[PDB]
Amino acid sequence: SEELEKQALVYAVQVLLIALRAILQGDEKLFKLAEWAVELAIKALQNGDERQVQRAILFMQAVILIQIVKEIAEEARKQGDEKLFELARWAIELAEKAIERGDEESVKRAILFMQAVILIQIVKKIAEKAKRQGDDKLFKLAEWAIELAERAIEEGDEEKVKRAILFMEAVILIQLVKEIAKKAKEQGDEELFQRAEEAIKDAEKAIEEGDEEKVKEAIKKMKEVIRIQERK
Amino acid sequence: SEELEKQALVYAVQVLLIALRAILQGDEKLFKLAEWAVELAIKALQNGDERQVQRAILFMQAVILIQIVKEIAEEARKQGDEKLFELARWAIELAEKAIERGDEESVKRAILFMQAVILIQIVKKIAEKAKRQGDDKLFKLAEWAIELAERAIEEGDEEKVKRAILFMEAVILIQLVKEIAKKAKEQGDEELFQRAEEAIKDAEKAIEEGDEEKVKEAIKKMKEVIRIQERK
Amino acid sequence: SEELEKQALVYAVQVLLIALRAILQGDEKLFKLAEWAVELAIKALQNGDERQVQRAILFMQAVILIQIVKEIAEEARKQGDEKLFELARWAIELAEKAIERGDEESVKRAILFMQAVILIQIVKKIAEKAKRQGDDKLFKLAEWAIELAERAIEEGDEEKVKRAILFMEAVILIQLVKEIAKKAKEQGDEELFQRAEEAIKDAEKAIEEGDEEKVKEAIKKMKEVIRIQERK
Repeated sequence: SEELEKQALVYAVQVLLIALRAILQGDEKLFKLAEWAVELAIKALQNGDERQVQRAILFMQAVILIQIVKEIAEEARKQGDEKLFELARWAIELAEKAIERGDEESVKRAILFMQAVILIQIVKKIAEKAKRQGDDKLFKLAEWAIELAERAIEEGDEEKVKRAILFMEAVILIQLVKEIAKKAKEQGDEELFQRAEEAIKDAEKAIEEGDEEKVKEAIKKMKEVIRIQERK
Repeated sequence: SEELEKQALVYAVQVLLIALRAILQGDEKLFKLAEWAVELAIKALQNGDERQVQRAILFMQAVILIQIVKEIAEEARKQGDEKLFELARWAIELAEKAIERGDEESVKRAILFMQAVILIQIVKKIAEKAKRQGDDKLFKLAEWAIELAERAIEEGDEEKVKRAILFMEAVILIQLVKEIAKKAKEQGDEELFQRAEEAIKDAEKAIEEGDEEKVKEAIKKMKEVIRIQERK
Repeated sequence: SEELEKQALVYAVQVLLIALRAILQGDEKLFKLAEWAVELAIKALQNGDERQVQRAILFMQAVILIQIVKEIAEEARKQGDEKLFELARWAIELAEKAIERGDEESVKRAILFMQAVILIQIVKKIAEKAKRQGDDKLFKLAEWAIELAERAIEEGDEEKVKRAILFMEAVILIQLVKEIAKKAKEQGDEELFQRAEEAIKDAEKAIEEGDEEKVKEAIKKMKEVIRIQERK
């Protein structure tokens, strides 16, 4: 499909902006990695080859993710999160190594680690906003999810980081569905408030059992409540 | 459509060259604006939305226009046109702010100002082309179009400035309709020398008439003289 | 959905990487050449013209080839090869001139010369490979191809150079078909062992330099041995 090559071109220009940032921040590793990924994308494009674009898109994704987690690591070092700094710094070095190595599935591994680190940055902000609002039950959930995802990165288990991304994702969506339930009380619309309340509890209780399976069901039923707010 | 996304990619690569020129011509404000517009374009493409890609194309147009008017402002600064320098500088700063603000309606305003300034640079050159050539009288008309577009910014009238672009555009059209008009000795440009003269005379009086109903018609009928030359 | 404009878009990003390198090595000549080619490509694409893209694709190829032959000249300065350095330096200068003007007839000329210079870098390595492992043929052949390709470039001859590349390529393909015959002893196969040996001599015996007709045939019969292994 003429769609895989369009992202190969779009991600190439996207990584090119990162290469300009590497030109103006003094970094040579980031510039060379960015050039490497964009060059691989071009070499994939020039033959009308489909598997080479999947590989080069994975490399461009890893370069963009390195750029994101590098600034997130700087943000964590600035804001006094020395542990999140080391976890991001670790995932950054592992991604850089995997790209220098050329191991396609190890980049997939490192890309997953960077996704969890970014999700930890998000759940931390949601947890701190939840404590700002005085909630100690979503706070317990969000804190239990970050403290379970970081422990998983401390071990480097690829299938335990995937499990922790599941919980973190549901905790992020509980925020949305809880705001929607709060606003579904203002119009008088109870067909949106019941649906949101059912998705909140069935996701919170899913994390209460901590079952890898019941969070997936909660995610789809949470999706069928966010879907309704996305209609209007 | 697909043609809109290829235009977004072409303008993206086009603005990136401008960002490359910013490193070697000394401007860093231009680099940030270029990075901003290209980032919005890339992420606009990555979601396939029709208004936001049109929006990012409008912003990339504004960044390119800033680059053009910046070279025009320096050229006016060099050639002792401090008045054209300040109007270009004003349209440049308003464009930068309109993008910095994110107000699309302010970007359209500033983009309109930048094109009008660019048209002022051109209509001045047709007057200078008259200095290169002999004298066809007129000349005050081109000056009347240049100095009325300049006055147009002093009021910022919404039902104006486009009118001044209209006059400047027709004065720019004097260039084409007369270049072909020169070729008419014994062969007499296919004998349709009258049609160029009919477009010349009925436009000369039209710009003096200050009309906005039929001067557009005169502009299109000058193009129907260019149309036949566009075949050969 | 046509495809040549996608080739122009890929080459644009490819030349942009070279333009990033020109920004950081102090070289502005390459930046101007890169800017010229990419701008010509961008403005050709934005109106859907096909002939202008064929031109711009030819020019972007010349800018990339300039980047390749410039680093080859840099490599030649280190290893003390004044002959390859000056031939590369000449092939670069004519391309730079041809791009600066926009002359299509000189770009084709300069691209061909850059093709021969790069092929001389390759045949040099194949000649040294034959000398290392005690070869009584290839050793003389590869050296004779180098000494005749340099002969054509030393003159700036557009016509006589269009002949030495044939031998250089055939000497390069003898390497491949000899590797295939050597591996056709290792695999246990019989359809790649007889015919690869059949293709080797048909190129080796084609030592007839005044042949100028069957060197293409030897290339095609080597293509009829190498290409089939490219399936699996």
